[PDB]
Amino acid sequence: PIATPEVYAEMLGQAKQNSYAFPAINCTSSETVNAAIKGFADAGSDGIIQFSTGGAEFGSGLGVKDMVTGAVALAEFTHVIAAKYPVNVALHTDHCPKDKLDSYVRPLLAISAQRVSKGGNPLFQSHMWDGSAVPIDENLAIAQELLKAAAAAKIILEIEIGVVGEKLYTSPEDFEKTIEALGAGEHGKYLLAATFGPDILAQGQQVAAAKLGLPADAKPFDFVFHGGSGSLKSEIEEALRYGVVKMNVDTDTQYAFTRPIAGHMFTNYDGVLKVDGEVGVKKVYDPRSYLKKAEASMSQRVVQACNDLHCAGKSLTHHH
Amino acid sequence: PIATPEVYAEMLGQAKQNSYAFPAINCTSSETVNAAIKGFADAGSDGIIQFSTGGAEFGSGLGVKDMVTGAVALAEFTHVIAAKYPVNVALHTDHCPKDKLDSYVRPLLAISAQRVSKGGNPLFQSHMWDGSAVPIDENLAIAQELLKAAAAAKIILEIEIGVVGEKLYTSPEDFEKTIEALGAGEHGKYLLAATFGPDILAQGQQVAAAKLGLPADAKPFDFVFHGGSGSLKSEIEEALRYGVVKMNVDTDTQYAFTRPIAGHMFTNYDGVLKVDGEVGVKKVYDPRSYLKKAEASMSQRVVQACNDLHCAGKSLTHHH
Amino acid sequence: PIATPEVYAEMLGQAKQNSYAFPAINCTSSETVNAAIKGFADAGSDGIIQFSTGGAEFGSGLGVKDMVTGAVALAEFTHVIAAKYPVNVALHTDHCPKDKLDSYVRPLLAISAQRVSKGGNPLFQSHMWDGSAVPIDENLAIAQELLKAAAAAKIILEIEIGVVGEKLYTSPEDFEKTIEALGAGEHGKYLLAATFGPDILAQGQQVAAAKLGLPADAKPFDFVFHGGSGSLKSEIEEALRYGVVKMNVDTDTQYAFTRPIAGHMFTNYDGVLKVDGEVGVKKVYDPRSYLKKAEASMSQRVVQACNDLHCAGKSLTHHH
Amino acid sequence: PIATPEVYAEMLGQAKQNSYAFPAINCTSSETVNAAIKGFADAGSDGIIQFSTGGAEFGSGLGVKDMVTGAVALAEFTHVIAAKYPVNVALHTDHCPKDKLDSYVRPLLAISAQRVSKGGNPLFQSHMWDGSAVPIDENLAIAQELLKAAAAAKIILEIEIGVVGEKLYTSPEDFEKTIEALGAGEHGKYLLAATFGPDILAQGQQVAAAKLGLPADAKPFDFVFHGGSGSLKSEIEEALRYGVVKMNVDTDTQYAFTRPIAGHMFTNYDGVLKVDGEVGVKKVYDPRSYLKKAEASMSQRVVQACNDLHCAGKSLTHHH
Ligand SMILES: O=C(O)c1ccc2cccc(O)c2n1
Ligand SMILES: O=C(O)c1ccc2cccc(O)c2n1
Ligand SMILES: O=C(O)c1ccc2cccc(O)c2n1
Ligand SMILES: O=C(O)c1ccc2cccc(O)c2n1
Ligand SMILES: [Zn+2]
Ligand SMILES: [Zn+2]
Ligand SMILES: [Zn+2]
Ligand SMILES: [Zn+2]
Ligand SMILES: [Zn+2]
Ligand SMILES: [Zn+2]
Ligand SMILES: [Zn+2]
Ligand SMILES: [Zn+2]
Repeated sequence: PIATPEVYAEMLGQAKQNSYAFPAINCTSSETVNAAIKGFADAGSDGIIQFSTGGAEFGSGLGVKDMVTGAVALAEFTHVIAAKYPVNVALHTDHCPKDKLDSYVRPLLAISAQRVSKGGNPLFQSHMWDGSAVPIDENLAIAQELLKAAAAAKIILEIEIGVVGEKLYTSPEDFEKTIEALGAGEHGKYLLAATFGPDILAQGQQVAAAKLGLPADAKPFDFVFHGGSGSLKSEIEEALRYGVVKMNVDTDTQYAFTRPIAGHMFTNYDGVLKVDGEVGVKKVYDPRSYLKKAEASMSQRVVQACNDLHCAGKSLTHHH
Repeated sequence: PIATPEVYAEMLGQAKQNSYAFPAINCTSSETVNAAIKGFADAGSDGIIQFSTGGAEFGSGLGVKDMVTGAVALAEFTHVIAAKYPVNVALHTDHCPKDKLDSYVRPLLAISAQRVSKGGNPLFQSHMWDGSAVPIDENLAIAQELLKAAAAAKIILEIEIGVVGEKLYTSPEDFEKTIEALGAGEHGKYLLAATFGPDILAQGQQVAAAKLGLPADAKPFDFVFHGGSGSLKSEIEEALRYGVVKMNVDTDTQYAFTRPIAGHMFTNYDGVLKVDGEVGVKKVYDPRSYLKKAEASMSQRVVQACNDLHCAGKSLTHHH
Repeated sequence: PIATPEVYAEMLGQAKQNSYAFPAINCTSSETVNAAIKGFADAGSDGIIQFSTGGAEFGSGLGVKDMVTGAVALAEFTHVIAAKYPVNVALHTDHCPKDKLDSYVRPLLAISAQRVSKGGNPLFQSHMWDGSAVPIDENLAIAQELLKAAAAAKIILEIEIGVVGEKLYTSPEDFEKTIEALGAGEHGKYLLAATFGPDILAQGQQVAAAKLGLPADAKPFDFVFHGGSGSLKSEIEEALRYGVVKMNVDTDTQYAFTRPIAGHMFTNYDGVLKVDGEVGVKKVYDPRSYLKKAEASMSQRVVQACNDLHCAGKSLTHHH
Repeated sequence: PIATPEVYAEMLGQAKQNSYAFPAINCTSSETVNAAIKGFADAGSDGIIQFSTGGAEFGSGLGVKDMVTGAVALAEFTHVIAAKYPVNVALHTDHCPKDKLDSYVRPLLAISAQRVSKGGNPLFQSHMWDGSAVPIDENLAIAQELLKAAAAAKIILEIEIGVVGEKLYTSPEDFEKTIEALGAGEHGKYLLAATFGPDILAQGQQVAAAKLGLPADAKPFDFVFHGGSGSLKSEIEEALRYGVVKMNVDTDTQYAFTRPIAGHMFTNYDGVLKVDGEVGVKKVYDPRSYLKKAEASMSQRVVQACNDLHCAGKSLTHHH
């Protein structure tokens, strides 16, 4: 099923408590959503599906090019599919900068608040506010008002703190301001972006622990691993140790999805093309023929991600 | 928007009255649904989107393979998208034989009846019952009970009468039995499948007209043109003359969709593949890169279909 | 074997006498020479192999780029191969304009004159002088001195008369000047270029016949059909009627040669490329694997040419 | 130029004396011969071109399939080309087992003996007798009679001693029998095959040195490195130390030759194929278009080979 806000919070809490993480797979279509969920299920894992601003726009079609429409349409598709699987699937929106809040995250929040007001659950279970391009205080000011709105709609907020230089530098004062402005979850759960290539996360936890009068080994922050494509399956290990509960994946699953399509076109070149006055071969230019292969291949890469992140076999539905 | 049952009936009535038809495009995904709707809109046309049993199964993903799930999920996606366009889009299910009624058309009907009972509109606006493999009397017996259920859920029924030998032969008695069992629309609108390669349709109308005590030039039947891929844009003309209001399209739009994907893989062979120890090129193995081209190309072929069928420029929203 | 000057003259005389023609296949390599000869042999036909200035330069290799070297090297290769076949193969050089006579046709002539002076036969059996870019009188002046040199080395000269506008226009006076300057073969055999798209050849023969005091149906000229790629196998018929004894072929055999190579690369994409850290498949990146297919395919197209030109089955060796 | 027997012996002596080696490039065509020679020349190096039994058969064309014809035809081509370069090119035949001596090496030897008897030089400068499949004594018996014939035609003999298990094991007694039967060059120079993956060569030299009453560091054998594709450019170093004067290369140059052809077909897919009723693009299905790229790429790999083997910059023509 789709993760209810309650099981989503439980997923993240359990991951944090046991030093594992969920892959958060960028999806852009019915096929990629299907590959991602099947991958979670094959790994006996819960998981996260996320739509970027570009993915949402793509999802809405060339005739619309509206992020909200694309995200809503893909979310509604995903709700139907996920109900048929015995793992929990959370829906998320990726990087939304200041100039796109009004045309992406805010209208999506409003849709979920409307649903919650009628006794429903939100359409998405988390949204990312990416304020990295603005000064920290403005970043956290926006974050605070978004966090209140999100919490009230039963939605977790992801944020990104510090400066982008690609890698994300975050100072000890940035970590402190974040705890100060947002608290430690008691005003609504939130996730904090981070990159690697690592002890910065460790320092972030210690800084926050000190601020909160907590033992020096406490991990107040739930971290989100960005930019980890093909990363050292040892950096991943270390990332997990410092409280990463979510690792974003796109590049790796894109290659996995496209790879068999490429192979299909080459081996079936004279079926997918009308060559030398011939009429091609319907069975191989049928989009389902290569897109099933794309799906299965992406699902396999998602299974690998669940194993690398150690969430495989740990779905909260305990379907074993 | 999605066609309400009322505007769908109006669409078909207008087409019949003015000797034009709508293409009914097989779709299997978010991308293909997007291409189809954009095509209707670019042609200023209303249109029909249909899911085959195989397309629905594909739509549900390899991890589910459930026709109802796939059709529902794609329908929900399509409802969101279609609301953003100023043309009317009807949703349809294609060929459902006897052995699949219980796992496709019947559960879908029940979903729509539930929606209608709550004062809503049906999820789909038409369903096809393909009884061509059974004797005509059994075919029409099933058709009658399905027609009653469909009409009560504000859904139009498509049926296929006669024997498949590919082409569809339908005798004058088959046409007569059909009018006798089903009436002429007063017990619920229905569509009748037909093939070409043509005067058979003409004879069908005359036979039905005689039965109904109507003038010899009346056209009681609304016909559905099956198997018309790449057909003589002159057979199409003649088809229109005999009351075809819906022409099914799949092969042509499949080739249009796949063609640029093929071209993308070839020209970007060393970007979509990691070659000679290189790491490929993310920008071209990003599925959106070639799938946007696929979408645009399918939309173009759909525009052509609207022009060939003369529904281009005639959307009932009169957005000109 | 290679055509001796005597059998080459006999070949052309027989073709002219019986209204058939030989294809003259542009070749650029050992593989293309092999495909051409095998094609002649499979059709039980004599034939002509010709090297363009560009083909000769290509034949000499990127490190040399010398037309004479390339033509000589390919000719020597061809002498060895042709001795193993029971058909006669003539060697020819294609289009040589004024500015290239000193670096192509003239040095080649000198090589053959040297061989003849030692009691041998010439290396090539014909050479083309293409003077179409200069005024007719200069064209024929050069032609006359070249014809004397060629005849003395037992070589037939091909020339091109008239203006290029692509198609070749040749006036009745041009035909007359040609007979006047060169005679009708008694001062050395020569071939006259022509194009189609046809009665111009007919007029040329009548004009020459009148000049020579011959019956109105005589055909003094041996014509060479240039620019006939994919031509109407009815234009070919008419061409034959007017004294075409040689039809130049390049485009058609290029496509035939390349076509299976293309197919080989696509179907073996992950063998001819090292993909995803794999090492490729030696058996399919072995140049012989696809080049054998290229050869066989070009030979087939050459067989077709022999049949279209009616020289198939008529080799002067009468190996049946 | 082509290496005269005298400069070929000088090449090998110099290489041995200075611990370098020549690549011996398998070639199968005019294009591959051109790429190899251009590669030697670009590296300022002498080099060896060799024809395998399969390469020779391929060279003769599908219509002939005769090893002698193919080798002779390619050799004659190569004589013309090599005269235009300021490096020395030796011609060689690769692996000829017992059952093919009568249809490959022996007739080729006879051709060269005929040339030498008329005061000419041999057509080939070395031939390989591969007796590895027969018992050592039979191997060396054949080798002795072949060596006498070769020496008398001014040809160097390559032999292969020991058992194939792929790698070549050669015992100390095998090395001793070889020196005993053949001497150390005073009865005609010969080359001895060897593989790596290395001290076996060292032991071979010591064994031969002992037999000949030579200092323990003498290197009586001229070794030929077989099976060294992509080998450790450190094994190559060690190979050189033990008296390897010739390293056979095929796989590496095959991949280099084919690689750009593959790329050409993919990027020009709709030019090399007639697609969607189009007629293709002559400029890219012209075999010269991709074969020039193949040639240049193979030449580059040959330059690399000359550098790895340290013969680059050491051509005996001292054209600097
Ligand atoms: O793919 C990403 O989301 C990604 C990639 C690189 C990054 C560098 C710094 C901060 C981020 O959020 C980054 N994010
Ligand atoms: O594509 C089709 O739906 C199709 C194709 C061929 C047919 C022949 C007879 C009856 C049909 O419904 C047919 N339908
Ligand atoms: O391929 C050719 O040789 C060719 C092609 C087109 C021509 C047009 C006029 C005259 C020629 O020799 C021509 N030749
Ligand atoms: O490519 C070759 O010539 C080759 C390859 C592998 C071998 C193994 C043992 C002996 C040889 O001559 C070998 N030769
Ligand atoms: Zn990021
Ligand atoms: Zn459990
Ligand atoms: Zn049908
Ligand atoms: Zn209007
Ligand atoms: Zn021409
Ligand atoms: Zn005969
Ligand atoms: Zn070997
Ligand atoms: Zn020097």
